[PDB]
Amino acid sequence: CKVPRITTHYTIYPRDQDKRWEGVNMERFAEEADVVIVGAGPAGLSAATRLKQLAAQHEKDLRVCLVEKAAHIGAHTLSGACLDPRAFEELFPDWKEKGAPLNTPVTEDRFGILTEKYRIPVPILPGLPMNNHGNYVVRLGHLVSWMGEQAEALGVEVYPGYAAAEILFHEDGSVKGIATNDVGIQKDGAPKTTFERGLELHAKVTIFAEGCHGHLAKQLYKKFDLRANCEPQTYGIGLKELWVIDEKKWKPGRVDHTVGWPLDRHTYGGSFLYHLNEGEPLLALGFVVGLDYQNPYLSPFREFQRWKHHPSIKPTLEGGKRIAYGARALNEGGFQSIPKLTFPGGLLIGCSPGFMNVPKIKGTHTAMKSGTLAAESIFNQLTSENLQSKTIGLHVTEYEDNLKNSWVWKELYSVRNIRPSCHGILGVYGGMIYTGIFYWIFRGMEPWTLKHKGSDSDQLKPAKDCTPIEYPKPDGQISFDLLSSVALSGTNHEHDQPAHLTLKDDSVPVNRNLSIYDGPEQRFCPAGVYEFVPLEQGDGFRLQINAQNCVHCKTCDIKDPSQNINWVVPEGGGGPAYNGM
Ligand SMILES: Cc1cc2nc3c(=O)[nH]c(=O)nc-3n(C[C@H](O)[C@H](O)[C@H](O)COP(=O)(O)OP(=O)(O)OC[C@H]3O[C@@H](n4cnc5c(N)ncnc54)[C@H](O)[C@@H]3O)c2cc1C
Ligand code: SF4
Repeated sequence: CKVPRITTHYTIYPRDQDKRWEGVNMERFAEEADVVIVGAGPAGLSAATRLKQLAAQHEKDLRVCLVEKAAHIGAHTLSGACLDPRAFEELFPDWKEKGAPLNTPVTEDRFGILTEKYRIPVPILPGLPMNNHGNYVVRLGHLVSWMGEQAEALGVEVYPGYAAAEILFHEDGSVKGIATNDVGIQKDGAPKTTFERGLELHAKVTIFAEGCHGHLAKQLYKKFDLRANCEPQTYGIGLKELWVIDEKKWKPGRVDHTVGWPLDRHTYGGSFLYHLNEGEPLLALGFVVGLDYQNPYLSPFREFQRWKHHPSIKPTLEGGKRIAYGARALNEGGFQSIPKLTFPGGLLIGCSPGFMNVPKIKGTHTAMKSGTLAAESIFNQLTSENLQSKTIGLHVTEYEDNLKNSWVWKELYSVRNIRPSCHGILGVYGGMIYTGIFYWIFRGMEPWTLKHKGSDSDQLKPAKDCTPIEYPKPDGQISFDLLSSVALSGTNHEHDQPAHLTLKDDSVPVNRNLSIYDGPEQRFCPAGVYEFVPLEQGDGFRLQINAQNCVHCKTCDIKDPSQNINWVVPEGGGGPAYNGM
């Protein structure tokens, strides 16, 4: 075999055009519901939950199906988790007696600027966006688990292990619903004796809650020109691990943040370190890097691992034990990047569209609120008559009206010029100055709205123009390698199936990427999926994709300079097995 025809997924090579599928029967069974939700995350659950609450209250019949990639609810949830109860309490005011895991109220807020050798404390005032009074630090994965339970209790039909891989359209052109991934296909594309076609879930309205950079929404944006009046979404990559530390250095309810070292003024990013108070002396810590970074030699992961060695942070994990690892991409575009949320037959909610309060690093509370509103507005239209036709799929335009008048809108508006102010000659340090001027003093009142530099993908410089970064070697106690890390994420997929990291053209990673940027996919991926392998013999290399290690963070679909990669879902159930991350 060859070069090696790295891509074989049906989305790029339709099996309706390859002979090997000549006699297979593609007939799918189908299920009818009123509302189908895609993604069992905080938003998707909020929507599902609220819809069944409304149904019960006015006692009417509502079938609500919720699909999820994860083997089980919460398995794919990754966050640091500092929660603003606002939307959650709205949905579950009775939460304290029903068991929800909000057990760590924030007690101390800290923030510092790091240099190679020192930590410079920054005062945090009562107006600023890094305040956390009345907020809780949680284990998002557990909370989501808890929510799924309530949902199930309310009568929501949850289907974990089922990934939506196809968008179903009606003949008029509106969304009819989705189809779950098929199963039983070999790495090469050929159907296995165990081939089975996925499920078809038809609804009047489909909710898309795929989170940050969902793959369905990605094609949804094109189909209905949803990004027509906004700037492209900009992202960051968040790396995280869980630690068990010395009870002596545990300070429950403390929330830490930092900026600076090991990053250079022009690379947006920082850490977060949260002391849980759920029983064990447990720490939730991480690092974020803005995927708008310029140097091809930069590695988010090596930066993270390198960060824990700062003399202000190392002592705290000194003699501790790391028990988990994971990564997820997050939104940073904020206000300027919110697209049109509705189209005939479906809605967008949560971080798929993007309601992230970047400076606060909070996107859970808004995510939930959007789910609440979505649910209310959809109930409002199935409970009425007044037909909007020639779109067999409803267009719940009222969802967007209501979202714009909620606190969500004004919250994101108020912090819209913070991230953008980081593109000055002072990089993020200038952004800090902006926060003290225009926000602490004017609470974001300024009569203008700054713009983003554009897509994160064209922000990379050619390798020959940059200097490579010399990262330390992991000591195996504070900093670890990539493979032990992937191991601690619990991620796994059936090996015999086409790689879900699809390529539009199998030649650009070697001709363009390795050539010009020196293969950045080998470093921006936090799970070592892409590697450039020497060729059997002659010269050059070949790209080897170890799809089995993918932790579904979506960073590659975002950062690839050649926008040649398109993340798609692998058989349902595959992926990380996160527990309380
Ligand atoms: C490092 C880091 C730190 C953070 N810290 C905070 C913090 O302190 N406070 C805060 O409020 N927020 C924080 N966030 C943000 C928070 O995690 C998100 O805004 C929030 O989870 C977004 O939620 P969502 O409901 O849209 O779904 P997500 O949690 O993004 O979940 C989407 C779900 O959909 C499933 N899914 C995706 N595509 C499909 C498909 N095709 N078919 C089926 N299922 C699918 C996924 O498996 C996933 O379970 C942080 C994020 C990161 C990465
Ligand atoms: S291959 Fe998977 S894990 Fe690696 S960056 Fe791309 S999405 Fe993230």
